[PDB]
Amino acid sequence: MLRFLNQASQGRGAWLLMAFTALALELTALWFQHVMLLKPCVLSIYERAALFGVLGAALIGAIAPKTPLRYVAMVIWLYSAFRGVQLTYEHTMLQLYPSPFATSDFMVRFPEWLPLDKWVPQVFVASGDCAERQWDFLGLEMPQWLLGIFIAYLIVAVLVVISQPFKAKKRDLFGRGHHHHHH
Ligand SMILES: COC1=C(OC)C(=O)C(C/C=C(\C)CCC=C(C)C)=C(C)C1=O
Repeated sequence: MLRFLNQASQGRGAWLLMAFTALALELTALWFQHVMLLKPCVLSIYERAALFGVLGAALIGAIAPKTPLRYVAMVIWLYSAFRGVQLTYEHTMLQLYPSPFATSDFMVRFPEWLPLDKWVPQVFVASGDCAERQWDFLGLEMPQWLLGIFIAYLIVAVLVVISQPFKAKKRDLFGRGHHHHHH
């Protein structure tokens, strides 16, 4: 069973399938705002960057997931594993445990050395308050659910990376043809 997982993963079709998934989610939402005139927040962008970044990594790793490239693409996959998950909880703690508007919060201050936000404010500029609820499933906010899918992706890499057959293979199964004339 596991042996196949490494096979289905080493397949491009599968890789392309993972891309469409994150896309079907990023797009489906990009329409909800254009329909319900929703107002994105600072945190929302952070979440979008976490996945948006991974999405790319999936397209880069799918270039040769059979070569050392693994650790090369896993650089972004893992980075989001500990940091993405370690930061998500913090965001959930606030929502589940708010607090006076003392911390003070407003427009996000983009960096002056990373033209990634400044040169691209179209998908970085924040507008509204963070932690607000725009829509939920089964009574849960998107941020929470997305976290559910967020960990799944992180686990897929950890397993797809360790899949390394190491060196203790098996060559082939025992008893292939044996006694069977007419080849
Ligand atoms: C204000 O409206 C919203 C947006 O403006 C279009 C967003 O961009 C995003 C970010 C979208 C993400 C993280 C993926 C969507 C899928 C899930 C399961 C969250 C969210 C959450 C949102 O609420």
